This record gives sequence, structure tokens and C-alpha cells, in this order.
Amino acid sequence: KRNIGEGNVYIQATFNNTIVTVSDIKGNALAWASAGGMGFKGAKKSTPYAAQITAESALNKVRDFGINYVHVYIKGPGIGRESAIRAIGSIGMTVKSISDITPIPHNGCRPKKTRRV
RNA sequence: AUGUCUAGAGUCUGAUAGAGGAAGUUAGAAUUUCUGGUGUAAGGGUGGAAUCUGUUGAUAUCAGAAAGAAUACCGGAGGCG
Repeated sequence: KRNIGEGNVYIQATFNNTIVTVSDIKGNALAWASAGGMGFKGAKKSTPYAAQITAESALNKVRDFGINYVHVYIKGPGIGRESAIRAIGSIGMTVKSISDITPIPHNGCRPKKTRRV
């Protein structure tokens, strides 16, 4: 039984999966959840509905860590990232900032090759 | 074969644009690996799966260190050779 008050919620929303981590301001992780862990599999893992369920389950995991004050971090092009933020709002835990940490290189590390050569 | 001229072509003077070339320095983002924390059962991937990765602590997240390669935005019915 601890009280933190402040916190962060990281959300990675790629084309295959959604991962939601709830962590301190320092960044130390309190809990996490994922679409694969929420029982979905296959294309369901990347639908906006699965993102909504994953996020709200992640926060329900941490109902009793005495936090109501979060910074949202988003990366990835997934369709339902807005749904993740919307569900975080729907749970009633208030947000103070929304950010993106999507890595944009300065042209290094030549990427993968195209599909269907 | 020997002269003459300046409009062709050059030299000199002045102005000016440019990823032109070579050599020597420097930079940050991102990625990977390694080390140290938080934390748990998935991660990853496809039309759909599996191989693979992960309970020897993954993925995710925070901090530090190292190396390599390439230079987003400017940036195009551009510029130079």
C-alpha cells in the first residue's frame, strides 16, 4: 500500500500490438498490460477496441497506487492510440500532459528492405 | 609567303552565385550491444500462422558506457561539374 499521486503512462501502439505501462515520475514501472495478455490474438491485437481494453485494464491494475495525475507518452502509428488516451480519460484518472516519443532518426541505420521484392 | 584590323577567342581588373574536388577536425538524433534499477508472462510476426525471443527476468521503462554507419527539417516543375 503506497501513495505516489503523480505518474506516467507509456503507450506503444504499433501495427501488431499495444503495450501500456504505468510507471512513476522517475519512470520506475508500477505495472503493465498488453493486447496479447488481454486474450486477443491475430489481427484483433491492433484494433482500437483492443487498445481501449488494454489501457483500461492497465489502469485498473493500479487503482490503489494512490495516483490521479499522469503524463501520457505515445509512440507508434497504431490506429487506436487516440482510443488509448480516451479510455485513460474515461477511467476518471486525470491527465496533465500528452506527449509523443516516436523516434525520428536523422538518417542513420538503413532500414529493412521492401516486401514483395 | 609577308603584313594590317577586332567583331571571334583569350589575358588582366572589378563584381558575384554554387551539395565542384581533395585533405584535416567536430556534432546531434536514432539503432544495436553491455552494465545497473523498477516490473511480469508474454514478446515478435502475417492474408492467416509458425520458426524465433522470454521465468537463466524478455518485451516495456529509467540511468550510464561503447562502437559503427548514414546525415531528417532546409530540400524543389533548385544549384554546380
